[PDB]
Amino acid sequence: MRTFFVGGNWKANPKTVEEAEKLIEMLNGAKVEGNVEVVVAAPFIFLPTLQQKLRKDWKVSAENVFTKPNGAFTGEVTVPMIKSFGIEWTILGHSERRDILKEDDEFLAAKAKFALENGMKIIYCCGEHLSEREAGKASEFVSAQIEKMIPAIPAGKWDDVVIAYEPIWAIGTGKVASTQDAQEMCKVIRDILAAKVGADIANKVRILYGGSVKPNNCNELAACPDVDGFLVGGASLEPGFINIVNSNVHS
Amino acid sequence: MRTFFVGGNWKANPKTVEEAEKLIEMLNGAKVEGNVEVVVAAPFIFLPTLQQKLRKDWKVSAENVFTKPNGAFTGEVTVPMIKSFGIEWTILGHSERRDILKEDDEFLAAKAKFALENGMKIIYCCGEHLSEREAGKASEFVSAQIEKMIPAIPAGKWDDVVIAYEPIWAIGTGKVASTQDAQEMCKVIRDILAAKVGADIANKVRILYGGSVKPNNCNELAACPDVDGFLVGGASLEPGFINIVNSNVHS
Ligand code: NA
Ligand code: NA
Repeated sequence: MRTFFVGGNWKANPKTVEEAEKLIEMLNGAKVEGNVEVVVAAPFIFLPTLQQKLRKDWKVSAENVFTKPNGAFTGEVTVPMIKSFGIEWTILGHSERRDILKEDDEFLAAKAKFALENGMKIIYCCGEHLSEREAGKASEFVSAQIEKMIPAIPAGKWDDVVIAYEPIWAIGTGKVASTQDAQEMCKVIRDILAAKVGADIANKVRILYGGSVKPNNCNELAACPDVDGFLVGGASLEPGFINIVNSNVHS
Repeated sequence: MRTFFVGGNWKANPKTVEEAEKLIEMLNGAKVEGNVEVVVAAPFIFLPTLQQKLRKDWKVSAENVFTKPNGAFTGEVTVPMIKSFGIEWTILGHSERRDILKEDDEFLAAKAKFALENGMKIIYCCGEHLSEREAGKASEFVSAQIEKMIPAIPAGKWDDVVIAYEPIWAIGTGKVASTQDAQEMCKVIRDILAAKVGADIANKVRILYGGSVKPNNCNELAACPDVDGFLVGGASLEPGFINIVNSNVHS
């Protein structure tokens, strides 16, 4: 039995440390039902306050890290810096960084390798764009991303890896994803793991749905056999986040 | 008389919050001579501790910011977040971000516009690469960068703008820059400002040397008529930083 996993990705929000602290206080009072692993990802500059104030049964995550321990990389934040605060998680490969910030698969593989080799746990994001979706080539595209990922995972570190599927074809495109879509692609990913690295690893790795998750669809999505949780966007800034965390009882 | 200006760019250093706090304590005990404006730029995740612990007669700076107030930009830090801590400065356009992180001039112009329109002061970086240097086309190249910058500066905000010249042709290239080189390019920049936006603005804007600045060359460089200070790299992590700040007495 894989522990249900819910990551709250604040993205570049909120605007002020005051709003962040109010948000934390909200999360600290939330009543979690069932068995669920909860992680909260926030902007770098809010990480210290999050680590300090967030309920200790949840974990803090970065939204990105660089490839090196330190050095001449103006503007970048590195794994050692994050760890020095006691922070154990980072998101990698989010579609927004792949797209807006031009992060390619080689950059991302290097990050996953460095992060894991340095004691961190990763939420690794993948997902196909509209054209591959419409061509019926989603599985091929996603497979290539996972294959670029796999060689970065050090032996014995798959327990520290969580994979999130983003239906990029449904983000800002005029298309929406169904519950069945989410299940199908999470299954696609799991089968890729089983074929490439073995059933034992495939059965243990949490695969999350990273599309639009809201209180109105989290229960239905949670029930999908291959969906082990969510990487939540907007709802993670709202009270609806606890409903999403509690969707685990339908999984 | 332009106030001498020294920015300490920690870049992606140090590795741990503990090292950062020790570094701050060092800077807090430093005896500054003369008249000099001091700014210290650190990784996002260290900004809160810096803002809190750094001597109040110096100012804290980000090493980068995004183009938007907030939103779906996983991994990015924004102007409002930084300001919510009382932080007033950011570096923009550093060669390492232009090169490694692929930031282009349009991205950078947008950042300068947004930052300044939102109450922040900027250290805007420019500088030509080896090929333009060797072709004797440095001034042409740098002019293009400044021209892309100028339309972003809102009326009445040139007092909030500092420009740093990076001899990228001398960074990781096997070539070294002389004191005369620094002076020549700082002058080039000032003349570009005078021609494009007027002598009054050109006479007020601080132009910094962003090449290799160390205790062994800061006095000589400081004396250069058009060099109003430095954006310091490695030395800003060392005790030699105070020598650099104190070089102002030779300007
Ligand atoms: Na499930
Ligand atoms: Na001078």
